[PDB]
Amino acid sequence: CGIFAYLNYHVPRTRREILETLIKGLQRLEYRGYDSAGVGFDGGNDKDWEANACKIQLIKKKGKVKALDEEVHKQQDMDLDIEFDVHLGIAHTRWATHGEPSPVNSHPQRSDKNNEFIVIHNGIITNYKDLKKFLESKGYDFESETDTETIAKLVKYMYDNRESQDTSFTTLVERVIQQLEGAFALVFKSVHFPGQAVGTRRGSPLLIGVRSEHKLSTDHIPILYRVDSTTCLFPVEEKAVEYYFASDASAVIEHTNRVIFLEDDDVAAVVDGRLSIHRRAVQTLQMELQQIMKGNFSSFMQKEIFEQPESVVNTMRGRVNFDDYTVNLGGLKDHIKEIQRCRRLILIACGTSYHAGVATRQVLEELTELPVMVELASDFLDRNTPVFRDDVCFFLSQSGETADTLMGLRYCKERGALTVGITNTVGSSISRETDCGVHINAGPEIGVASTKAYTSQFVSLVMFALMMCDDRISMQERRKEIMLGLKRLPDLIKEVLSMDDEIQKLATELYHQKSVLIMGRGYHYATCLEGALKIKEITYMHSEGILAGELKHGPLALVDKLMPVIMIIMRDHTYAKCQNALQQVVARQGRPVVICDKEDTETIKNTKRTIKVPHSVDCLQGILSVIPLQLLAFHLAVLRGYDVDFPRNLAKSVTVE
Amino acid sequence: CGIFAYLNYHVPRTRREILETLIKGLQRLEYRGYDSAGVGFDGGNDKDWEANACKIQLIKKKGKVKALDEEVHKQQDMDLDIEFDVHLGIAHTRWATHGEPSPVNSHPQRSDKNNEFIVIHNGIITNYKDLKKFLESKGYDFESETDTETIAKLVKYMYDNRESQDTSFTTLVERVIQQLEGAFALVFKSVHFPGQAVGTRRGSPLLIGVRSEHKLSTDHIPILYRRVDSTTCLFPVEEKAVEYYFASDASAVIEHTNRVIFLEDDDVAAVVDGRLSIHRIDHPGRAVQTLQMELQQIMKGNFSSFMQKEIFEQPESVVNTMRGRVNFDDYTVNLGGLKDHIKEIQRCRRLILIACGTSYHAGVATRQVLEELTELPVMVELASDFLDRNTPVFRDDVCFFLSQSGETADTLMGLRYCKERGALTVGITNTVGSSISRETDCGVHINAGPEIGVASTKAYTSQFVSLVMFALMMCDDRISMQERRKEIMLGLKRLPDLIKEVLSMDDEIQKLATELYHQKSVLIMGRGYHYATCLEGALKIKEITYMHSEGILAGELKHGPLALVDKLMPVIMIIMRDHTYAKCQNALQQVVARQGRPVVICDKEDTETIKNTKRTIKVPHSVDCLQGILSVIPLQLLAFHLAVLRGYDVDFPRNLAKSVTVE
Ligand SMILES: O=C[C@H](O)[C@@H](O)[C@H](O)[C@H](O)COP(=O)(O)O
Ligand SMILES: O=C[C@H](O)[C@@H](O)[C@H](O)[C@H](O)COP(=O)(O)O
Ligand SMILES: N[C@@H](CCC(=O)O)C(=O)O
Repeated sequence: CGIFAYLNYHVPRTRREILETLIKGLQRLEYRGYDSAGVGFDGGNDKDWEANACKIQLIKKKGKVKALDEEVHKQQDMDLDIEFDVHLGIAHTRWATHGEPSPVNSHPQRSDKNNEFIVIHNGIITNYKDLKKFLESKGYDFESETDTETIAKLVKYMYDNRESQDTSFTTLVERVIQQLEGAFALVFKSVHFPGQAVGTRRGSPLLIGVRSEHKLSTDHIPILYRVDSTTCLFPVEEKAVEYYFASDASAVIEHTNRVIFLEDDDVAAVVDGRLSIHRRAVQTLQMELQQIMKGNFSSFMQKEIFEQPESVVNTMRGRVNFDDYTVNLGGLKDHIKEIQRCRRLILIACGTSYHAGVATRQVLEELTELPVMVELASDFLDRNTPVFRDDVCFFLSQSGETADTLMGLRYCKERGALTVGITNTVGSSISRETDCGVHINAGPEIGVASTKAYTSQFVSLVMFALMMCDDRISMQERRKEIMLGLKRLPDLIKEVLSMDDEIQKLATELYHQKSVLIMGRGYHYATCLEGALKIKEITYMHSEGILAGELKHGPLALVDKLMPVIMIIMRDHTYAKCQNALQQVVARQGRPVVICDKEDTETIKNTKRTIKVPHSVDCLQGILSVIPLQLLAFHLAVLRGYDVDFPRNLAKSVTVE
Repeated sequence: CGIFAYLNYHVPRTRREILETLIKGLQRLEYRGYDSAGVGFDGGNDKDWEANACKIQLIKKKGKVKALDEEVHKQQDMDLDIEFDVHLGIAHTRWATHGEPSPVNSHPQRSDKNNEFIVIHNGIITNYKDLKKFLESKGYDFESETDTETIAKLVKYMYDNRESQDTSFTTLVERVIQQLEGAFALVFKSVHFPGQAVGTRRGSPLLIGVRSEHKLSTDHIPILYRRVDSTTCLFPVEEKAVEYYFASDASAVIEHTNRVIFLEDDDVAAVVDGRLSIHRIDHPGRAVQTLQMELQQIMKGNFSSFMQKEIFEQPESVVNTMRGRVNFDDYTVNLGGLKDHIKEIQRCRRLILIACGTSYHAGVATRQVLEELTELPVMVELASDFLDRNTPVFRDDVCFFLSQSGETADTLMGLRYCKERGALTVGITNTVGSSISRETDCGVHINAGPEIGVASTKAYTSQFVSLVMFALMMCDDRISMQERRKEIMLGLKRLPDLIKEVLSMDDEIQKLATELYHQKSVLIMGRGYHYATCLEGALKIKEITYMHSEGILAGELKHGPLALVDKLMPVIMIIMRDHTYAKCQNALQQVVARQGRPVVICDKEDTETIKNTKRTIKVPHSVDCLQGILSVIPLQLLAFHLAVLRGYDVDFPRNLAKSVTVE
């Protein structure tokens, strides 16, 4: 889900400039949820903007943001020309994991049939059922099935039983969160508090951006405890200021790079155009707009695939020195010594991030000599897996906010393990709560299906492995071999990308099929698993990854001349075993596509369809073998008329149950 | 693929009776699959059996054993009434590897046009190219494309170049195997050694059964290295009469006798003058042991298929797995196979379960309760990937090897890998005498009875129960776990009747089969204790029905796989009453929200889901760590019924190896 609100204080904006700012903000957040959207602004058509802050208009519609963008426009009642000197507008895109994605369930929610309080919520309230029964007895009627509505009907209940006639908007929100259980990121708007916003979070991201041509009164807002000119953030001499509430930074970078990342239970409140926190550091974001633009590509997923030569280079920047063959991950300098005294490595993650652990498990075992265990986070938790004080637990999460991965982290901390975060988002929960960690530095990933995150995690774990063995004489040559492979890896990725048209042709032969089996073993077990997941996610074909050594134990019965098959056969120590699996497939009349090395003349002669990739080091070849399957999934989705950036039934980053 | 030989020594038998015994032997060996079969026996119609010992007749044919039987009795020149006081007959079913199926490529292979030496073979001789060239240069002409013919020609080469006129049959065979490379089980017969048999193996099972109405000299045959007298071989004491049965599977011997000798690699067993000695190039020896197998255990009975039998007899196979091991009277578990090692095992620091296919799923299905009751790290590894990665193993690891057959190559090689690194090894097998049961430090026979069906059904549930019993042993000294142990053991007490209850819903499963009859895919979703149920059911439906069933971990749906859900994709979800119930309900709401209309396997009393879901398979509730046995059986039956509807033969393997090398 996504949160975005635009508060222009004494910065005249017409009702069109505002709605186009809310929609544009949701477009920056759409990748976090695109099942429905909605906006909440001030209604009325009075020239004097002051007489309009008592009327709240809600425009909510099912579908992506573009469905709401048209619903907002071509309306017969809203006059888009009213100039507002002060105005607050809130917006929200929803990932409807439950129920119907109807406008009634979309946000902003309301507290009554006159819109006295409207709230946009990211998260879950684990006790909304109890809150629902309490509010219904007092005389409140519910309309939607969402847990967010209980937050709107409750902020009004605290307002209908206040002690003084002018209790601050903060005090009302404070009494609400004290009754809410679970995680949430909230942004309130009320007719009684015109222009005033309140932003509180608990286990969910929520920052506040600020723009103003004038100087700001401070760069460290002091948190308060139940508010003068030496306490609030505001322009000194004048009042011109623009705020940007948002659950992510991509929705604010376009307007400003000065945000204030809140913290759990911090109740921010903009009053009279002054930001004050209740219960900070105005900082510059280290992000360029170009990082979240498609550039000259028609989709984010395509950009992020073809930019892997660059994102791989950025992952190694300032960390790999090829002149002297040294590896230094600054994030682990203070802990690498104690990590080596531990006795087991555990990798915990979900989805594609879990595959990154599978793809590097073997080389981690080789260079550390430690037992390495790779766990799906959801099953890790279900089994109450045993963890000990001398375990080193890695948590792979591009977003750094995945629910199951994050709960596994707190589980391992409680048991005394040493925790390490491999993330792509700075300031994320997983990056903060681990003892140490590494930012893979692949840049923002906007596509729902992870591509560069996978290859960057891959490289990051290999660099860690290289540190763990830099004192072993017997492993020096093996280290050099791997590092030379990394030096040559960016260009070899470019070579794979130059086969784009040859992949697209093979896709024209498969798009009509219902299933495809992707078979590999050893280093390329993860490759066939990740490729199957990618084809599932964006093409909707029933693709499954099968461990090649397991074919003879049952799954081979499914192969006939009609079943499409993709096999991975690389020139490593399992080559002969992979050739035997291939012969078993052919015996069953299978006609597979084989991803193989360019020099594998034997395979190239005896197979019609081959995808010939350049040879790298055996423990890096998985990066080159997966890219064709990224490209194949892309072209298949295009051939089938589907969107590669907005696959049905889900969104990016699972931060709730 | 199947070997059987019958040696009657001073037990008079007619030619008919001998041939009927050979045919019947091969019939017990068909379930493994084959493409041709043949028999070898003494020819000639001289009423005095002593003179017919120099004429070996062969009858080999491509096709089923039944066709071979018709060919046997369809011989106008053969008199089936001659009585033989001494005779050796050999039989074989072939699964072609070298040379296409044909009469010439069928066994027994011969050494010359006069059949001076014949041999039956299971396996592959790797160096059969080099051996064939050598024998050709010495003046031996080959007539088949099989690697086996090199064996028959080579033994005649050793005989032709023997140093003394009375070199033993054993010595010749020893010289043969010392030149062979690969895997083999062999039985030899020759006109120069009438009435004698030689059997040897390397990487392929070979056993010998024995029957006699007289007392036998010993029950422990001592090995002889390079004197054969009355103190070194097996024989009836006061009389000569005795019968011997060579076989590659005990299923072909059990109806005649339950006293067997399992041979080991590079053993050369010889019967000379009705006495059995074991040669090999304190004192080591081979035991004559008693098998608890019965002919009834390998017969369909009233069932129409072995798959159906082995599914519906699971209430009895579970009981057999627990017999003598669980005392419900006082809530105690005792696996006698671990008595001399349970102490060491409890001092180790990690459990590793290594297996393939459904046996691997048995480890996944019990990983959680093993972690709970042992409190040790439990790692479950697919044997093939375990080997590819050179996984780290240590002297304080306990490694379990799960294998119904006890012969799977990758599992066996994983075992030898762990033994070299000093780990304590444990075999969980269902086949006495198998390689994995022998080479492990200790083990448990799951005692489910032989599995004749192509797919693993009772083996999976018996492995399941066996690992639960081991877990119950590991925590028997913990005061805090007494209640939990009792709960689990009262679940085992009630499990046989709960299985019958599930099997009584067969009709409901058939209705589900008709719904999926025309479907090409189905997703099976579950988590926790029922992750293994999803994987195992998905594999069954793939293996038996040949449709694309896939197991999906429910907690992973929102990470990608949920994109496959729509109004057309068939989905089966498992929702049981355990600690993951709420999370499973959540996954169900996620599927329905995207137009999915899944079939739900749930508890009989889950009134909420039964009402909100159209088709539900309602199984009885049991302990959470045992429910996996009840939830997998409906998927066993579904695979069975779908296959029948589609006209498939569930007892037909299909899954063949690589193509035949014609050369
Ligand atoms: O293509 C699939 C997605 O990339 C998905 O599998 C993702 O990896 C997880 O849903 C969360 O992983 P992160 O925590 O790294 O975002
Ligand atoms: O339906 C499953 C098959 O029976 C197969 O997957 C089997 O489980 C493996 O081939 C391992 O065999 P073993 O258990 O005999 O080692
Ligand atoms: N390799 C031998 C025997 C194969 C077997 O049945 O095991 C052949 O093909 O004739």
